[PDB]
Amino acid sequence: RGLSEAKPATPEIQEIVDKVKPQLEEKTNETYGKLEAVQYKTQVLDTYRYILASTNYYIKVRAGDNKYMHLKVFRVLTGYQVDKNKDDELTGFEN
Repeated sequence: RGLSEAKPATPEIQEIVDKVKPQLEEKTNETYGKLEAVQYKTQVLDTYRYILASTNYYIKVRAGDNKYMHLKVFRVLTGYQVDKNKDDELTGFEN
């Protein structure tokens, strides 16, 4: 269950964070206007050869000025860490 290398984020990662934002807000009881999705890492759990599914995303989202969060999305939000800084490496954590 090794983690991928830190890759720059893409529009699909941005849409992933946009679609899991309601779950994040329901879990934190706080509304977020924009999550910029700075970077992301991937974690393969089972086998899907080319690419379709069976993966965990660890996305560093920028919520605001000096306000970053780390999201763990399976697309169901399985985890999150609040109050992270820009240079914090994305690491795996229990859900």
